[PDB]
Amino acid sequence: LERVDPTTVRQEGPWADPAQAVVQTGPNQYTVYVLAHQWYYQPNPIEVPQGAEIVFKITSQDVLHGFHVEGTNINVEVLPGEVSTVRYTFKRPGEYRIICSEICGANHSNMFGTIVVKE
Ligand code: CUA
Repeated sequence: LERVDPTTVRQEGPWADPAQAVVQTGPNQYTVYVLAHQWYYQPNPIEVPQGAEIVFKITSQDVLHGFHVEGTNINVEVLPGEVSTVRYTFKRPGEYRIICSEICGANHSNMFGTIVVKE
């Protein structure tokens, strides 16, 4: 179980700088640091190449959220203080919508993100 301090995730660690969310870890491997907030996803959009192995590292800076990418088998809870790891390879270029699968307050029904998969 990979744990982090939710009260400092925006000040230190790999979720602190949104511009550095996508890190290449291999020739066709990328780690993506996703930080869920009430009520939006950091970063937005997530930009990754087609056919690359993506390792999502997702955590929350406040409450329980969800991270479900439509058209995929990605569907995980996002707990404050814990890192959810999801591995996925996007076969087709285009845009994939992230939806929050866990009720998280007022703007839950509009908490959407975007993943743009480049050819
Ligand atoms: Cu985040 Cu519902």
